[PDB]
Amino acid sequence: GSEFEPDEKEQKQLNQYAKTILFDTGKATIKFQSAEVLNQIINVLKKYPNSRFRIEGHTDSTGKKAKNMILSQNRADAVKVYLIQGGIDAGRLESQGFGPEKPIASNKNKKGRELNRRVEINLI
Repeated sequence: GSEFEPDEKEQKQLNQYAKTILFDTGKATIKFQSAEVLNQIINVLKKYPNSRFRIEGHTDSTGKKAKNMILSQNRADAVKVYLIQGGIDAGRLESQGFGPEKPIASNKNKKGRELNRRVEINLI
């Protein structure tokens, strides 16, 4: 569209979509329920064909950190590969796992850890 990059509201909405991307515990496979929202994310990304995005994988702090790193990276890669197969230019996308390194809430209860478990898709 007429905007090179998504505005702040659009960026927020993008991550609201991305937080609904769910994985089974200890797994990095895209579940089918994520298909629709990923297809919608593809729709949004296609409106900004020259903007670049970092797909981020985040876990809660439970379990060993090194395993969380690998898992979060592999979930981010799974999301990127899906987006690429869905028509997004590969050169536009980076994928990076952060493990438990970037919490947005406390890891001391279920509510906070649920917030910490997320995929983000951030404008670069």
